[PDB]
Amino acid sequence: MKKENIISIQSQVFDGFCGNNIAAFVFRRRGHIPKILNTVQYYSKFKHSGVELNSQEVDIILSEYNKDQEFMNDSNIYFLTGYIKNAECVDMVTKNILELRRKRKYFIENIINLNFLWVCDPVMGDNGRLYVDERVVESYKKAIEYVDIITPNQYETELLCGIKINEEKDVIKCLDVLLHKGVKIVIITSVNYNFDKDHLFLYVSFFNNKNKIVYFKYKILKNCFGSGDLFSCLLLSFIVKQKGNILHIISKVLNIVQNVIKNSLTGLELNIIENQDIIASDGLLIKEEPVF
Amino acid sequence: MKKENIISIQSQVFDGFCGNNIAAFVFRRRGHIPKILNTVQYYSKFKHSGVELNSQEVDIILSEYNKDQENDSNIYFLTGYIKNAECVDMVTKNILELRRKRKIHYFIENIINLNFLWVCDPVMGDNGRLYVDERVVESYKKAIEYVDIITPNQYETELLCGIKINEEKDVIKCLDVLLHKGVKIVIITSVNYNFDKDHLFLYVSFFNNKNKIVYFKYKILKIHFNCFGSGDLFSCLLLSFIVKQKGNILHIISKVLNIVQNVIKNSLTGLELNIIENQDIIASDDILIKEEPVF
Ligand SMILES: Nc1ncnc2c1ncn2[C@@H]1O[C@H](COP(=O)(O)OP(=O)(O)NP(=O)(O)O)[C@@H](O)[C@H]1O
Ligand SMILES: Nc1ncnc2c1ncn2[C@@H]1O[C@H](COP(=O)(O)OP(=O)(O)NP(=O)(O)O)[C@@H](O)[C@H]1O
Ligand SMILES: Cc1ncc(CO)c(C=O)c1O
Ligand SMILES: Cc1ncc(CO)c(C=O)c1O
Ligand SMILES: [Mg+2]
Ligand SMILES: [Mg+2]
Ligand SMILES: [Mg+2]
Repeated sequence: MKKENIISIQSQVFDGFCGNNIAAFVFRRRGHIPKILNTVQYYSKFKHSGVELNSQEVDIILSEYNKDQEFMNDSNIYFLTGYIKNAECVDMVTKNILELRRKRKYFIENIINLNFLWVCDPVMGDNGRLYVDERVVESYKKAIEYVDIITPNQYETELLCGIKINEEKDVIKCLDVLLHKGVKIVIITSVNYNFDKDHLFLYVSFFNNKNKIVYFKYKILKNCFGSGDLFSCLLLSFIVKQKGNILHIISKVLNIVQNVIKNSLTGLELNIIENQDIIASDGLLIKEEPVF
Repeated sequence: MKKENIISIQSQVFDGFCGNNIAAFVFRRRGHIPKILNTVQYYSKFKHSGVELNSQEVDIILSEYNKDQENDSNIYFLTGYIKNAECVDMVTKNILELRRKRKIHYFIENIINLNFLWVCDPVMGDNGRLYVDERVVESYKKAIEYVDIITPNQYETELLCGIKINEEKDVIKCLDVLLHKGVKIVIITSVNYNFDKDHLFLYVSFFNNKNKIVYFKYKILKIHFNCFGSGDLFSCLLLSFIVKQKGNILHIISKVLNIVQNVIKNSLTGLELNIIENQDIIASDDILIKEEPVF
């Protein structure tokens, strides 16, 4: 039984739930022992007072991890990246993940390689507001080539694709550009259409075991931030442990997010702690809808 | 019922369990929602590669927190690993500002003030050696009078009091000193006597509801393992039981200790405590270690 290594490289906040405040606890609560790298430490998602890791500090932590991993070819390495605020750090994270892969080189374990995965949540913005540089945007575009699974929201997809999304045809072309860049699975977590405001759509795409590409929509009804962060870390925990069919995994993840969402209306944050037994669950639905 | 605020000011590591990697999860898994300020981000307890907040960056976080409370909520500080003396003073200054801004100053409710606690775990060293900036020892001595509950190991007790502990009478002098400097509850988490090599002793002291000092000890069979952080586990569990469970503090200390011993017993394998695998016992509310008086 190869040894599980999950490395989660994201934001941390003094007050609230986002980046690694969600992911570190969801992982641990589900039986995992994640390595944690905090890219920033902010007062809260709203007051970005605090401290950022510069690229050299990222490289010092990550290089030490590559030192322990060299010659130690007995483990499955799983990177989950989210909020990185400057493109040098994004470049440095990418180089370090890349240098690890070079040393150690619809079921999810034949779409991608469970010995080594990079799951990139490309936290750049939402709904017209942008948290990073146009430099960070081009850094992810250079990194997509090396990413196993990318989980942008709709806005972030527009940024990496250079394509505004107004109807489903734009989504398909968007899924297409990211896939031909080398990403193995695209999930666009939420796309909202002008003509259906009560609902939002999650799309997922990938080549099948016959070199043919496949699309699926998930229709969900509607906000508190951090749903995307919950979604991503929940996705890796299902993939690496349960394994099996990705489209089943996604429904199961959606089952948990919705059920936590249902309790975080009385506030502004998600109720990560009040619903921790839900977060630790099986995911028991919204069934895939194929797209052409 | 008032809003609970727990603020854990400790270290963070990339790999392994110490400081806030323990306390955040312990707190969260027990249904609290700690605020979290990582004082350092190191690769591991043994590889202090990484970044350390300076005292201005500590003051940025905590002063923003003080602004949002200048109310109707109980405030519980837990401080642990802090490498830098000026960062220790800035934590002290800010905790005191919060005390100043609200005119602040065996059932635990009658021993301490559950409106506002500073539980100071003054991490400085162990087994004869020191692991902090050396001026940090002076900075924790400045803080003693301001601290409600202080939980040093033996060596840190010796540092704060200026005397070496070789016999029980030395433990009592140390408990007497720290209590008379104004701490409400002193807990020396382990003492190793050159004459009882198979056991560890934990001591607790305080003034009871009659303004008489009492001293209790817990005799722990020394399990011979290779992992640290049980002190961090001890202190966050202590706070959690104090603010949720309340009641008899000596009971609270027996329960914490049992949980700690059980985690250690399922962590004889490796070099880190097996927090995750033993998270369920950690979540709990088998008593092998029990208090005895010392007089
Ligand atoms: N109003 C809503 N009601 C219920 N579920 C929702 C709602 N909005 C989002 N979700 C769920 O939350 C998931 C995350 O969607 P999304 O809004 O793209 O995350 P995000 O936070 O914007 N991405 P990021 O912050 O960059 O990591 C979706 O896949 C839905 O399952
Ligand atoms: N070898 C051991 N056998 C049994 N219990 C132990 C052992 N070491 C520690 N403990 C328990 O853990 C508690 C905390 O240990 P202690 O060594 O006093 O904390 P610390 O030294 O500040 N932190 P650490 O770095 O983990 O040693 C003690 O009070 C005991 O309950
Ligand atoms: C600090 C920080 N980290 C992560 C996210 C993504 O939810 C956000 C924005 O929602 C954020 O502000
Ligand atoms: C960073 C850090 N945090 C906590 C501790 C002790 O639990 C140590 C001691 O080894 C440490 O180095
Ligand atoms: Mg946690
Ligand atoms: Mg997303
Ligand atoms: Mg301690």
